[PDB]
Amino acid sequence: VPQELIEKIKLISPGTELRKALDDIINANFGALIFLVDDPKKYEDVIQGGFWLDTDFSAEKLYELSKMDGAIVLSEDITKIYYANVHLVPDPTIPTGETGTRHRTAERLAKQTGKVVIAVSRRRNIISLYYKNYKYVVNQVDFLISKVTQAISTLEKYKDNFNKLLSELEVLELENRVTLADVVRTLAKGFELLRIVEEIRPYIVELGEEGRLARMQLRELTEDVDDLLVLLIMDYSSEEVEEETAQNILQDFITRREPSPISISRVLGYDVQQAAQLDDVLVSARGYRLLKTVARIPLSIGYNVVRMFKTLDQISKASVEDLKKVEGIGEKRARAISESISSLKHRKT
Amino acid sequence: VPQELIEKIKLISPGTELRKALDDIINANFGALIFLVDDPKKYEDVIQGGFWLDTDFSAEKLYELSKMDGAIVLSEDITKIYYANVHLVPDPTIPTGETGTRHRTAERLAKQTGKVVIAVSRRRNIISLYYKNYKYVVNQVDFLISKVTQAISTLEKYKDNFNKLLSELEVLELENRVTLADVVRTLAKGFELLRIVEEIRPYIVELGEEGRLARMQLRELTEDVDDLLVLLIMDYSSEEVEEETAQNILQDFITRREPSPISISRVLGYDVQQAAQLDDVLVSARGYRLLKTVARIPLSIGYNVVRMFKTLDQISKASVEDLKKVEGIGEKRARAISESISSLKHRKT
Amino acid sequence: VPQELIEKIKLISPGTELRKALDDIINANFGALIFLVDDPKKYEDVIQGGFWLDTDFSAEKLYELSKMDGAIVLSEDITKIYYANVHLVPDPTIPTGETGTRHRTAERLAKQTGKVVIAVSRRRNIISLYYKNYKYVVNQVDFLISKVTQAISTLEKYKDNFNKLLSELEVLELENRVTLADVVRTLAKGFELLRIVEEIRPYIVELGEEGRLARMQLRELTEDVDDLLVLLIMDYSSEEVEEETAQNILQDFITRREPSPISISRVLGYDVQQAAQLDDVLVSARGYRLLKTVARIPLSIGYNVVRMFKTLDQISKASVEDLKKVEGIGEKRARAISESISSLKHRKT
Amino acid sequence: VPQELIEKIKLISPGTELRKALDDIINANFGALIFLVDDPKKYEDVIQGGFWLDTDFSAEKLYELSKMDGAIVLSEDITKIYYANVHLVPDPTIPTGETGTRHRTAERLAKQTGKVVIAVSRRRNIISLYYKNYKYVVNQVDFLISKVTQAISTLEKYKDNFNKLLSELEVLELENRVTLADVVRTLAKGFELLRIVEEIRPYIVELGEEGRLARMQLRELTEDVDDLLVLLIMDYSSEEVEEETAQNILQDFITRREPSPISISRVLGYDVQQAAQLDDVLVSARGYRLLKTVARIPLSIGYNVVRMFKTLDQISKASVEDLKKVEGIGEKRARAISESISSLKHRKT
Ligand SMILES: Nc1ncnc2c1ncn2[C@@H]1O[C@@H]2COP(=O)(O)O[C@H]3[C@@H](O)[C@H](n4cnc5c(N)ncnc54)O[C@@H]3COP(=O)(O)O[C@H]2[C@H]1O
Ligand SMILES: Nc1ncnc2c1ncn2[C@@H]1O[C@@H]2COP(=O)(O)O[C@H]3[C@@H](O)[C@H](n4cnc5c(N)ncnc54)O[C@@H]3COP(=O)(O)O[C@H]2[C@H]1O
Ligand SMILES: Nc1ncnc2c1ncn2[C@@H]1O[C@@H]2COP(=O)(O)O[C@H]3[C@@H](O)[C@H](n4cnc5c(N)ncnc54)O[C@@H]3COP(=O)(O)O[C@H]2[C@H]1O
Ligand SMILES: Nc1ncnc2c1ncn2[C@@H]1O[C@@H]2COP(=O)(O)O[C@H]3[C@@H](O)[C@H](n4cnc5c(N)ncnc54)O[C@@H]3COP(=O)(O)O[C@H]2[C@H]1O
Repeated sequence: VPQELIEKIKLISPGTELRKALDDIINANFGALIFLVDDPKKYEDVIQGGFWLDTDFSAEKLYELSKMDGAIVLSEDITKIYYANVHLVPDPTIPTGETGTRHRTAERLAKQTGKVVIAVSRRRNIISLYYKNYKYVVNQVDFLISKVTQAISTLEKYKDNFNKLLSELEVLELENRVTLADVVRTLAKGFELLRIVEEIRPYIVELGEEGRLARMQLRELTEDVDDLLVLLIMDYSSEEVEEETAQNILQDFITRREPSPISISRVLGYDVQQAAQLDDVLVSARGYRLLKTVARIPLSIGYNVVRMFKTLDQISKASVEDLKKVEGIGEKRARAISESISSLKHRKT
Repeated sequence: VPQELIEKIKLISPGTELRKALDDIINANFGALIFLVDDPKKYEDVIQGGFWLDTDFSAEKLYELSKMDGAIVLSEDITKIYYANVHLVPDPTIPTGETGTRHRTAERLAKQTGKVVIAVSRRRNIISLYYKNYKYVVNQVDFLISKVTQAISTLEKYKDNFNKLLSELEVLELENRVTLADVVRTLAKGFELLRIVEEIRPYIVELGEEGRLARMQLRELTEDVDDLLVLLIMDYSSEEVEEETAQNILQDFITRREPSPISISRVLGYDVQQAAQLDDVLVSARGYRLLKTVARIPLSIGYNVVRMFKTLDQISKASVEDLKKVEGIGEKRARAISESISSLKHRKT
Repeated sequence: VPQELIEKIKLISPGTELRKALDDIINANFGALIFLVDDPKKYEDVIQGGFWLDTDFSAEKLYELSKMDGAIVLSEDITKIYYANVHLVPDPTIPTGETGTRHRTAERLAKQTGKVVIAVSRRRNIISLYYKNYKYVVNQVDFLISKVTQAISTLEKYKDNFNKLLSELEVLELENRVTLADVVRTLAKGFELLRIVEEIRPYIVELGEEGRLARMQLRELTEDVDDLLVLLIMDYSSEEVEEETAQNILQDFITRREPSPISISRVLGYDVQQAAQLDDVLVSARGYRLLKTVARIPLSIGYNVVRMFKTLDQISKASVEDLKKVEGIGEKRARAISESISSLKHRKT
Repeated sequence: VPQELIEKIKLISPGTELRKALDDIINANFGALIFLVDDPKKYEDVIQGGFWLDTDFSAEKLYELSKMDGAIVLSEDITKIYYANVHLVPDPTIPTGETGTRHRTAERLAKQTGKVVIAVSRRRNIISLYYKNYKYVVNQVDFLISKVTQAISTLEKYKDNFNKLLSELEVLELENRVTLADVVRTLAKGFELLRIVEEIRPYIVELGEEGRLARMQLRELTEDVDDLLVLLIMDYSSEEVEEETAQNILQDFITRREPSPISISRVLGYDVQQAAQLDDVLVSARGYRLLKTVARIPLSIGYNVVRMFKTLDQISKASVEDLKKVEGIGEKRARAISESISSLKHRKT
């Protein structure tokens, strides 16, 4: 979705005085046909008749003005009301797939002037915004909150299965009994989870000020899933992988690549064709996840610890002194790794 | 519900251009009486007057056309609009239990031609689809999402009690202190849970594209309950039972047989009449559930392990070598069974 | 609420053909004034004019008939439609606090005949049912599901705090470190929880067939709270108390007595005035809760075990043989008590 | 928000007969312009024409009276209806930013008389209450329950992350491995959580009797978060802090100060500028949280225990006798501290 159009959809997002007026116009079954321009003079050929107002804009003035036939002309920044009750006359030969004279006039005029045109018909209750060759239908807040509420509810469900997989994987990690199947199942779920988010983002945006609580909900639910997934890929990929690299694999399984078990294991560096094979491939965490999250060791110094010990299993067998031989590890970060790792083995297994 | 009718209900499911038009017609309080046929000529006797259109179909064309009196005739695949404003004249002697001339004409005509007929009255806001001797009332999306949201909410509650029973049964399983009552209580709940799903499936289907999130929610909630229940029946039935057999018992307690404590224990091979008896019948898991789910041993090779050890208790007392004597168990699947079982005993008890 | 009136509210509960018609009448803004009697002849003095129908009842017939002025007369069992468009003439001197001629006529006539009278005004959308000196306003399904959904949601919250208290009390019970404060806090919460249920029951009832899922939700949420609370009172009351007695204390703290910390401890047999005192009163479970729920020992035989050991602490120190000396305890119920108790001490503490 | 205005908003809160009438007026699209005064005589100059009623007030009388043009005059306590159909004539020169003659008359008249004036336009469906120079727009119940339901839902999410942080911090506390970062992260979340509450309080208030369940939900969710947060600040602040002091820091991070990681640690007495520094600052709980909550030791006597041992670590190493040397600690409070602390170390780590 063009960012050029996003800045336009903002103009009529919940919270703006312009949207407040549109809502009143819809609820009042009045019609609306708004033309947004910066210099009316430059477009005096597509604007006929009506009344020249040139007054400050307000929701109430726009609402009252929409009680009349025709179009209203506003300054692009929505701070002025230039015309009212005018006859918009764009080129009739410009292509349009819209219905009704108001909408066909809207799209045509937007294309022609490269400006924004808003249309609201008395019959239906949708807000249609035309920019250039773009068309965006703005849904009512209640429809959006309905979809959003459902999505969030779906995410809770996914986040739950994710936590269960992750806590079970944790046990397998400490006991060094992890299989590729286990890792993939966890990654798969986390990928799916983040796709849901990406797919509802636009909905959140159309909510504007009414999207406040939904953003807060999403943030609590996906708080650290991304870092956790990147750390998982760094700990189980076939061969050493930099964080930046891992972040791309994540991004890639959220936009394009489908989180398929076989597909995920493949991109991780494991050559498999049969899904059943995964349960046979034994793997061992490198140790990044446990070093940054629990041991609170910066990923940068973690690279050194991994370099010298290779896996979490060897790191958990290391001693405070051994660890101290690592570049970036003093006495504090040494006991941190040690105690934190031993603590988890005693409590989770 | 006939599958022949399901393919028809799809024609007007949320997501289709045809339903989009019907919704606009309802919201606009216009009436509608649609006749779907492939060859108009063949039915020129039930079609009188109106205008011959023979144009491509579109939601907007149908919406506008419904502003006129009479019926609209469309091609069965909803890609053409043949007539508009016609007078449908089915045989008045065909039985009908409907009200109002529009609906009685609808059902009669559907019966007569064996074709689909849709009726929407200006007064009410329901979509009535007539096929042959079938009649399906399509509810609005908001009514469906309301029922569905409640059901899902009810399932969460059931899934919770299910997890609690299952985790407690787990403890009893490892400690080999399981009683028939325990197993039945768990099976009962899982059966109830899956019935809820089956009973709301039709609702999900009427939602069409608006059922996307509801399907995803249901899938996370019932992710593996079915396999888990089949494995429970295989581990506690009175005498050895094949998976296929277990799958039928499950299916049977989801469609016909009521998940009654006494009824479930009975079908499991235990002869009981008094509910209080269950707490007295001591039972021991065969070990399938723990072998496939935790040990990730294919059910097929599991049959061999069960054959040689009979119960989970004996399997947990077996050694890596002992297990290796089983057909299908090498060194990996041997340690898998061993370590996984011992791991659970140490963590859960 | 009189049970005599409950049987009347059923007549217009969601699911009945009569309510289906009323809903259509409300949605269509038609008015309604229904008089339910068994023998029209006996009331020919309060019924003037109109048309004598004496036909089978149906929602459609009632809906159509309500398009006319006046009242409709139906048989008490709603299987016949006697009159339509009649003028109901009850005694004008009968007291009534209602507004508008339709409602004042309704209440007056119900009082006079001791029969049921239903009124629906075109203006508002409520269903008013008059019986004798009773008046019941039936709310729409959407309003009910809204309140119910909130209550259920509130219960989840309470059930959560209840589980947390109960699981913590469990730890204190096994470790024999329970204080009166702990018990009261748990009882208090469970009492509150069940009050919520009692207070929303009427709402559930007004929902009729639309209350199906709400009943199922409530049942999962309050599944065994009552037995659990009775067992708590039996295990911590100041002196030995029979189950029946405990069940009355529960019932009493759900209807009359407010679940006050000081009030609860008082009724339990402990003489306290200051809330802060509770944290000082040391108490020890008798053992009923653990014997019936976990050990699955019938409350009747439990009385014997408690008799001989007094507290759970002594029971957990008892041996299989010791327990066998109890009337009703063989070898199975002996190991049951033993293993189950020791199992919990090892897992929870 | 002035408390003087709060007492006014109550007059039209859900549950009051006055609001019941307003709702009926809105649903009936009638207009309303109410003037509340105690002595009509004193204002006979702003009141012209209409009918002098001087009758008892009732929702039905007000509803019927609003069917006429003009304003209605009521006694300030809403127990009398003085005028109806009058012409309110406030000073036209009083400033007003309202639209339409009804609203401009409302605000002007409220300012002039310092009395309350209510306005409801036929077009829209909002209730505008004017007091002095204050203006309060009362939203419908459905809009409020929607926002509230979302907020509560958002809180659940926060309360969850809070519990997870707190339970993890618990482990670190017992193991005496707590870092400033850990404490701040937990405090931050709890602060955020309580802000949500404060920010939705006004919504709850506008709900009146329809806010009952929402208040109960909030109470279960935030049951003891405040005490828990105060105890956290007392246990980890840089230097000894009195409860009253801690309560102010809490209050301050809920109203003004933003719960910023760096900002929180700073106010706790730790001099830091870089967020990354927190993970390096080792800290140790004083022991208040564990003494009051678990050991149930009054905060007052806790001060003594902390005085003599300084930290929870030393308290957990203390013996029953050692503790007995503390002012306020006998044998019971001595074993309480001991057993409770050792119990937690054995179960959580
Ligand atoms: N060139 C044409 N070809 C066919 N029919 C024509 C027509 N011009 C006008 N009409 C018919 O007149 C109806 C109402 O015209 P109206 O100006 O009141 O009411 C109009 C007008 O206030 C506004 N509008 C449409 N186009 C406009 C334009 N180019 N400039 C300013 N306002 C416009 O939208 C309203 C409704 O449009 P809608 O099509 O639903 O309804 C149209 C249409 O059925
Ligand atoms: N044979 C008959 N017996 C008794 N009354 C008769 C009748 N024929 C017509 N009417 C009366 O005229 C009303 C409206 O006729 P209309 O054609 O405008 O408006 C009709 C028409 O546009 C459509 N419709 C009904 N039957 C149809 C058919 N066989 N073919 C095409 N359109 C039909 O549905 C609309 C409403 O039907 P509705 O019954 O509610 O309303 C009917 C009914 O009260
Ligand atoms: N004795 C009286 N005193 C003062 N005003 C009188 C009156 N009798 C009739 N009216 C006026 O006429 C209005 C409509 O009469 P209507 O018979 O059409 O329409 C009536 C009628 O169909 C029905 N209804 C009321 N009382 C009834 C009765 N005793 N028997 C049968 N139907 C009744 O309810 C409808 C609306 O009643 P609503 O009061 O809202 O509206 C009443 C009222 O304002
Ligand atoms: N001084 C003035 N300047 C410009 N226009 C004037 C005017 N006085 C009256 N009107 C026009 O007449 C409309 C309706 O007057 P109305 O008395 O029926 O119906 C009125 C009246 O019943 C009530 N209302 C307004 N001001 C009032 C006042 N000072 N005292 C009592 N009632 C008032 O609110 C209704 C609607 O007001 P609304 O402005 O929407 O609608 C107004 C407005 O467009």
